[PDB]
Amino acid sequence: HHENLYFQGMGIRHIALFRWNDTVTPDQVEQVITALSKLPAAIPELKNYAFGADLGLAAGNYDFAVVADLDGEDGFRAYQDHPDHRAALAIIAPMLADRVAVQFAL
Amino acid sequence: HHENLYFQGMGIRHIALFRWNDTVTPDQVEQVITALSKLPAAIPELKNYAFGADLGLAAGNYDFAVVADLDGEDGFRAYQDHPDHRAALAIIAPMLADRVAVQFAL
Ligand SMILES: O=[N+]([O-])c1ccccc1
Ligand SMILES: O=[N+]([O-])c1ccccc1
Ligand SMILES: [Cl-]
Ligand SMILES: [Cl-]
Repeated sequence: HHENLYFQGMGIRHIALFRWNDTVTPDQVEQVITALSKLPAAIPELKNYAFGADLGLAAGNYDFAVVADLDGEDGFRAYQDHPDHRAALAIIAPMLADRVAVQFAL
Repeated sequence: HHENLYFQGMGIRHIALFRWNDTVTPDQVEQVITALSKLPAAIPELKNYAFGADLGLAAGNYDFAVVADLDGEDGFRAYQDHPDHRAALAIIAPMLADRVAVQFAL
């Protein structure tokens, strides 16, 4: 919920889409929401993020999206390596049937 | 490249990630960029969009992302039905090895 961004170098939009496995319960999705909200890896290079559960509007969709806007490849690497981020990946990993990602220049 | 948004109802972030088939050439990706830029289905409910090719930063990523922020399910449906949108889907469809999508509440 922000609010104009300013990148010093190349702005990178990271996206990951998740498809849950059979293991996953609504409370676990709530856990993922809590984790993404409190472990955001909010380094200065992370300018904006958004995430949420699929709204059920299209047959065949995946279940969940996370988007993170990062200032530069150095920003992106620092984000990947940040402890918050490794803790969040850890929470999600056992829940995944699939994950597809792209990073593009914003 | 905008710039604070205002939704009258529920803001919906649509995301689609594409994985090209063997058919696809760099010039065709350029065609997709041109199409998404000139056929955006820019109804009043479409508040913001972004799209681009994957930057090659992570082994196993998909090839291309499009993101569209829509005001309400009525916005989302009007967008799906807009001629620009049907023309863009038409261009992309033959190029796809896979497509994964989510819509979430922004
Ligand atoms: O890319 N990811 O899979 C991801 C990104 C941010 C937080 C947790 C997971
Ligand atoms: O969701 N999509 O596949 C899509 C969205 C917008 C423009 C073209 C294709
Ligand atoms: Cl943080
Ligand atoms: Cl338009």
